[PDB]
Amino acid sequence: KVFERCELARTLKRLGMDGYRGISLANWMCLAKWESGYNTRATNYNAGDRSTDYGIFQTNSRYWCNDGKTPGAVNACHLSCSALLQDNIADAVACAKRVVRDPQGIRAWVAWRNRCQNRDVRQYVQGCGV
Repeated sequence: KVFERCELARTLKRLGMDGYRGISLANWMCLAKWESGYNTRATNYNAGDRSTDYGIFQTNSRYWCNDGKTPGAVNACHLSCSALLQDNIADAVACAKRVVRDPQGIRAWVAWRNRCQNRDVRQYVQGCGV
């Protein structure tokens, strides 16, 4: 499913992402935008290390979910990577909460540093009523 900006904003707020571990809703919106373009079925194979990024937040199979073919991988979210490809983002959200519970927080995603950090991210939630 490809979410529309404000639709996603409201959904994430209902799932309790606003301010989760110090992370504002607009930061989560900026992250989803740059990681998948708000697309829940987005996948990206990393030939360099044999891992794959799954879903709206492009969560990696080496550390977060299990896909069976990633070498030396753990499954910290205790989920099959298939779960991060559903139109219902409840599981992808639960797993992203798990990711930021680690010391790096939101910084775990390099795309956040490149496109969101220190920027005016207000535009991602403007006019959405959240």
